[PDB]
Amino acid sequence: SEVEVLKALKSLFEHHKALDEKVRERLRVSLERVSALEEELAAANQEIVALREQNVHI
Amino acid sequence: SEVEVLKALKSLFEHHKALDEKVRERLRVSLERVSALEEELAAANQEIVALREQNVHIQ
Amino acid sequence: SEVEVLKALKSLFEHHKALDEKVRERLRVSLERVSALEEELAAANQEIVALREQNVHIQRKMA
Amino acid sequence: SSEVEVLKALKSLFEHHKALDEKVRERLRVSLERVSALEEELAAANQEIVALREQNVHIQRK
Repeated sequence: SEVEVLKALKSLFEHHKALDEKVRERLRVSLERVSALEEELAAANQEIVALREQNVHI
Repeated sequence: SEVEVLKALKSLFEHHKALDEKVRERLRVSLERVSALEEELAAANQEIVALREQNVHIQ
Repeated sequence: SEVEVLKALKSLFEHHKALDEKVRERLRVSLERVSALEEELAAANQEIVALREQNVHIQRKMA
Repeated sequence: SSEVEVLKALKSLFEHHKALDEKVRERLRVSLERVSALEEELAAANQEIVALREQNVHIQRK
């Protein structure tokens, strides 16, 4: 039936669209996490140097 | 025609499947990178408090 | 692109519908025409029988 | 539903539409030819009516 097939197709496309957004939502959150962690790790490694050199002085 | 509509519909489905797989792999790679960075940061923070502990004693 | 293909499909369906209706109408007109003609032909054949029966009657009278 | 199943349904929908279409178009073909055939038969019957009517009036006077 026409209406039946058309319904099933629009159903599929919407199901696909929602899953796709879900994955791009996870991907987005992940790539933000990499940048945040790179920045934190940079600061941590700078702190390790300062603390090490402080101990050799003190 | 009937053929052109069927062709376009099949092409659409194929493209979506392939694109989804491509995005998911990008995601898999990124999640692994997050995991690696988390481990590195945990190691760095462990070293930091260890260094702070040494300082406490020297002081 | 999903939206355009669904519109294309709906349009094909509506086109098929319109064309089916046109041909169906042609068929209805032609079947009615056949029916009118079969009616006229049946009546003509009845007149032929009546005339042949009348001419048999006349020839009996004569013989 | 799955993509394969929906496409199979669609392909089925199309093939069935044409099955009924070309059968309607064929009914129309036979019917148009039937109209022509009946026009010839009716013309022949009217001619026979004329011949018989003429013969009828004649033998009546004979």
